[PDB]
Amino acid sequence: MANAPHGGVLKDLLARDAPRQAELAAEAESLPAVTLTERQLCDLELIMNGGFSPLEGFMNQADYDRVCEDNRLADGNVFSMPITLDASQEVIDEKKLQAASRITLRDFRDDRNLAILTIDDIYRPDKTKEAKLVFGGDPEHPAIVYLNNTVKEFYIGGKIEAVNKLNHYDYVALRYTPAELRVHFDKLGWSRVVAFQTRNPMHRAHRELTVRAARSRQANVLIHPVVGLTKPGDIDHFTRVRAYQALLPRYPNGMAVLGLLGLAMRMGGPREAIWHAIIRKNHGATHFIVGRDHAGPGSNSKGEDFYGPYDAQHAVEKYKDELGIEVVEFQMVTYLPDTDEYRPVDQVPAGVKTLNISGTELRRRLRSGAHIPEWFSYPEVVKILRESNPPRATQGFTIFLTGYMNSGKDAIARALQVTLNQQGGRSVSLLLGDTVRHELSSELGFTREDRHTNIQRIAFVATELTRAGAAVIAAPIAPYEESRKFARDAVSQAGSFFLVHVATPLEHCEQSDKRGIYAAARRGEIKGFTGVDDPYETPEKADLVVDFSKQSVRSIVHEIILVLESQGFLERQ
Amino acid sequence: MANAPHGGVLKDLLARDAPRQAELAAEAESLPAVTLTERQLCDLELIMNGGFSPLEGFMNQADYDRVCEDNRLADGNVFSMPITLDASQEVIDEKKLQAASRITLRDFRDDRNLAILTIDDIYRPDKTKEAKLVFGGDPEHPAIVYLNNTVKEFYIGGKIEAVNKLNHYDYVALRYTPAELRVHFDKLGWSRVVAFQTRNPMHRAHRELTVRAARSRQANVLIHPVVGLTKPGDIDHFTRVRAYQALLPRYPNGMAVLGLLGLAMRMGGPREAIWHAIIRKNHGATHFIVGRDHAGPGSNSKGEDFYGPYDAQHAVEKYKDELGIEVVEFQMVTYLPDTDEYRPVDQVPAGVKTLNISGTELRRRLRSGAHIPEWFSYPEVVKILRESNPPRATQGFTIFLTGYMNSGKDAIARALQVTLNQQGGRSVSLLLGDTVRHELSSELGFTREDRHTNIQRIAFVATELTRAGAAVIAAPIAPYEESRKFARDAVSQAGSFFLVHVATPLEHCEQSDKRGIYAAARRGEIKGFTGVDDPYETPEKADLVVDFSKQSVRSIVHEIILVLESQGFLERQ
Amino acid sequence: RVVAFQTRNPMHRAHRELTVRAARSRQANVLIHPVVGLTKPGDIDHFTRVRAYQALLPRYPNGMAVLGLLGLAMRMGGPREAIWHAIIRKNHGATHFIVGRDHAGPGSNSKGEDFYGPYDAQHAVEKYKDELGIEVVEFQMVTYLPDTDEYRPVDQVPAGVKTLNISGTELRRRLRSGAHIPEWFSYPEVV
Ligand SMILES: Nc1ncnc2c1ncn2[C@@H]1O[C@H](COP(=O)(O)OS(=O)(=O)O)[C@@H](OP(=O)(O)O)[C@H]1O
Ligand SMILES: Nc1ncnc2c1ncn2[C@@H]1O[C@H](COP(=O)(O)OS(=O)(=O)O)[C@@H](OP(=O)(O)O)[C@H]1O
Repeated sequence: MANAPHGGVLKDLLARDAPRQAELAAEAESLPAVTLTERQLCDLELIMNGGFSPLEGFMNQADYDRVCEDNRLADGNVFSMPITLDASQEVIDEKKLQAASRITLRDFRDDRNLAILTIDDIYRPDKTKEAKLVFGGDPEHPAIVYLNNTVKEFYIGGKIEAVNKLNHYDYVALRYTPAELRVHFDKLGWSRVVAFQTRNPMHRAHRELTVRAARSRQANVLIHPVVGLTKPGDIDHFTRVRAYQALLPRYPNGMAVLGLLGLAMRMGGPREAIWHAIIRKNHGATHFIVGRDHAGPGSNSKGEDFYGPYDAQHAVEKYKDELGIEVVEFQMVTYLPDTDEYRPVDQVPAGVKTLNISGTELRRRLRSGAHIPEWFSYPEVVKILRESNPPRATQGFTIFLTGYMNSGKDAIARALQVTLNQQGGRSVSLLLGDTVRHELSSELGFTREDRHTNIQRIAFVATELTRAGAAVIAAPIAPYEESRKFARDAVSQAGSFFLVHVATPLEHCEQSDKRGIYAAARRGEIKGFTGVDDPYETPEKADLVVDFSKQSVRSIVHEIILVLESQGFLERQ
Repeated sequence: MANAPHGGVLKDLLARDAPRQAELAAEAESLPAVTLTERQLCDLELIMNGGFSPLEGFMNQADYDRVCEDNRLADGNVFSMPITLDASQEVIDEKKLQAASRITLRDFRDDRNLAILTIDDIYRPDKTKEAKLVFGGDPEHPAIVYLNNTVKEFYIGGKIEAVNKLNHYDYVALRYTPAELRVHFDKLGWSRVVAFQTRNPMHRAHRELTVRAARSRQANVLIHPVVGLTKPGDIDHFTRVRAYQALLPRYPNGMAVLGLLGLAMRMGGPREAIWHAIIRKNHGATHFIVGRDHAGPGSNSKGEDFYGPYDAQHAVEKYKDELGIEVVEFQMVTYLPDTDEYRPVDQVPAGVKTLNISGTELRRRLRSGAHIPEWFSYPEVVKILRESNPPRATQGFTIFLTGYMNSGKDAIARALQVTLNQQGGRSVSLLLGDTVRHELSSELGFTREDRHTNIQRIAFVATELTRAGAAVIAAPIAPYEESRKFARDAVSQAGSFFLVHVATPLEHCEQSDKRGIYAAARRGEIKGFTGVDDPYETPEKADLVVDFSKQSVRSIVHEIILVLESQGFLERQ
Repeated sequence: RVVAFQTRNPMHRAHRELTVRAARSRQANVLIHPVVGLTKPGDIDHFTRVRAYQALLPRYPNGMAVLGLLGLAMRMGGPREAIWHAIIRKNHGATHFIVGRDHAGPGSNSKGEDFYGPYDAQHAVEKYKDELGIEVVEFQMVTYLPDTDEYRPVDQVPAGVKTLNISGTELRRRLRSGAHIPEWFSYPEVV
């Protein structure tokens, strides 16, 4: 086999309870139901699949206490991370929860019944104690700011009975239970396996690092990246995974397996590192790389590191032998251009080439689109990591016109459309004031509130189109700063926004009115008409100001085109 | 200059009335304005800029009749096609229109004042005589059916005065007036110039007709394709011009010029031809190519060809000498594979290679994406002509789910999103029932009418996104066939639509309801709730039927993915 | 729904277009299930064959197929083997099974007699099909249309397109000689 489960027996509860599936499923229907948070879900998944072996439920007091203070569960097995389910008095009463109560753990994403937990105790934990003992104490620590702003007042210990495994629709082939991974290592004659934990990109150095370990420890590699619960439309998450997959064939043929790991990290440094060692051991890895600042939060508001570069490694080594897993401490190497190789911080003769790119500099570049050294990260991988920060020539954008009724914005807008359909870089969506009123706001009025709603409605549609990479041209009146500000923020989430104030003077608008709407509004036939009986909050930081009285349309369209051209949006075909 | 104008003087009314622009301008601010149609604006453009010399206003009765019988204008000059403005008695009176009346001719696209027509008469045309001798007759003919259905009872003759150029925002570099083209031919020393008339794609044999025709008449080439007024989002149009532009570099360097002619064709065969010949002569061409069925409407109901394959070429030679311009009747050649050349319907030895693709076959192919012979049409040109019939792997599409409240469609929808965001071919827009209700229909109700409006609202947004190439997933209840049919038609205009009926049985939906909405609706706390007090018109031709009681979501999402995959939409990366 | 394909041969473009069409029409995925007997440690021919199959795998729509080896000792018992085959794939979880002309066929005796007719396999698996609980997918192998750059049934071809179809005896012949092979016939990396 690979490495034995932590505690000697894999707590594969889904396998254990499979035979009763349908009955637990039936009863899971009636029981009082607690709907889990994202953290309790990620935990439940590893509890159920034996990832937290020997653990087999959410921690009760005898486990939790000896874990918070001794890094051990009651039975004596090493375990450095509190795994608990929390509730408030309201719900504990509200649902009659108490020792012996059987409850249903529900998935907040799709409402599935995942498990049935038979209660042990319902204690009120000392969070001040937990934060200091488990995460260091700093009020700024992520897991602490969480333990005090989300975790409820009480913990509910209790063994778990698995009914259904969580449903994930992204990358099922890359999701491996500890059993699947163990079977896999076994089919291929695998014995020693070095697991690599990460929550980041993965470049050349990472590739050279894992390979060297594998080769020196005469072993195979498990690339085990961490993911939390997937956000249906979180493209960043898909980009990340594709990055990893892209990197897979740069590894010696047959040496590695890529596997996603559903873990809700605390960023509890040393303590998480030990936890991690356990989880990989359960997953069948025999070796675990531990890095500098492993699972590290970084530094507080006033530059204090929450942990030192080496505490992780010092922790996992202290327990290493007991746990039965080998640690592989990495001494990351650099690049030697003249050489075309990589070597330890020492295997480099004085004066070779200190070629090493910065992470802050890499992000910086990925953002700017500034070429990245192929010696630093493979092409196909970088090609994918960039997609989450696309080139302006690809981004959709919204041109949001605003100004009095009949200020010429409609004509300007139509001409901008023909102009942009000629440059042909994207599809163009036109949302004229009236079209919007007819299609999406036919039953709204003109009160401050109603107009605001109408604009939020244009922003929403514009924001979806901007996200699809379209060029959206909107020409509502948008009399209020509050509205326009809203539209700008809504759309910015998906691409760029430009406010063009068609500042044509009112008098000009009225005089040229050939529909008598200003006339009717003047004589009360229309209530609170903008400019007449309702205000027009003149824009203050418009991206472009124009006057249909002073400039022709092609000239105006062209000023708009110039702004877009100057920001890289139009890099033509 | 090239060939002298028609009649002898270029009717550059715009140039003329230019020193009086502002004056005639302000005078049009008050005169009784009339908005012209597209056929009228296109006739107005060539009148105000001389394209129609000697003609200089819409033909009053004198001009109009001698043309219908003698093919001549009043003053004796040849002119085979009527240029008349029209109106109905309601408007003749409404504004008080009689000879000596000064009307303002308005542009519908932007309400710009273009010309001031000072009447000469207001007669009522024998739309029967005209349509018979002028357009050949047959009750089918496109111009006839326009004449009878669209042309008003009476025509308004009167010379014209130019007040504004007429704003086009596309391809200004390709838009030439007869003056502009004359100046260009003059700067280049161009004497003899051969013009080409087309309303079609222009492939390779064309580049062979033109070059061969010009090199033998020792001349240069004016590629003069036609265009009516531009519908701001008539992508096909930009595609066409782009095709023409890509073809330009396939010409012996400097041999040809590309010019767009804003002419409204009447598809009036032999007579339109002769009209064309004058238009080009006014534009400075010394020669004109006249083809088989030039300006032909093809066939009629029973299959009768309105004109003979040579009624056009032979019609122009009758007046050829008088007009001044010379005719270059083309004898289109074929392709010789073995040879790698093209030659007349006779210059081909018995048994070479009758390689000639069909037009009906080419459209057919362009549609299907079936490769097209480079000997037939250049690559870069065909690459563009296809963009108006994109590959399914590029088209956006809408997956429109429908079924009872809580039928599982929401969960299906979310998983379809994750699934589609993993395949990453397009951006994905999720329009869940509630999101839609909150963002676009927050103030609609649930009456037959209201729900219908809500769906039309989803269709609109979905149709814009489908057009931008997005994957749209909508999960409203959509209880009515009328609604769903509407959405299907709205979206089909921009891409594909799939109706997925989440046919989960009501009982199942109620039993599983964990929000008590079915409960409340049962006891009257909610009026006309679908399934309870309001009907659910079960779909009949759903693209896919699913049951959330019988199938898991991944299995359901996968059936949906299979349909998409099978229709070429997912051709992955 | 999963359509299994049984073979003991190479696998080219036509085979690729065939399996795909079935999958698409029956709204299903594909199981490429080639047959292998016990491996001869140094039988390079066997490694070549499998690599051929693997090479062909990415020419299949992303996500549509799975390649799986099947340890079967065939008898070349035509009709009867075909039924047997249907059973084995059904056990393997396939819901559909393609049955070809001369499925698991020995060919013809010393004096030109076919041991079975082109269609007996299909007639056998259909006779039992419903009882067994597996759907048969009879293939109507298509040809190639050069002018078109497509493939179509022995009928979907207008009179005079291009009867472009390479022979198996001619393919072996070529593979041997090293004489170029039409990319429209078999993918490059596979050949
Ligand atoms: N009280 C009042 N105030 C302002 N505008 C009014 C009002 N009542 C009607 N209209 C007519 O509706 C169009 C203005 O719509 P908008 O969508 O621009 O309004 S807003 O931006 O939400 O404030 C525009 O008409 P269209 O030309 O049909 O768009 C206005 O003339
Ligand atoms: N009379 C009536 N009929 C149907 N549904 C009703 C009704 N009244 C309210 N609701 C709640 O609104 C959601 C259903 O809205 P839909 O937009 O899907 O319905 S429709 O397609 O417009 O007919 C859905 O709620 P959410 O799922 O919370 O959005 C319904 O429970």
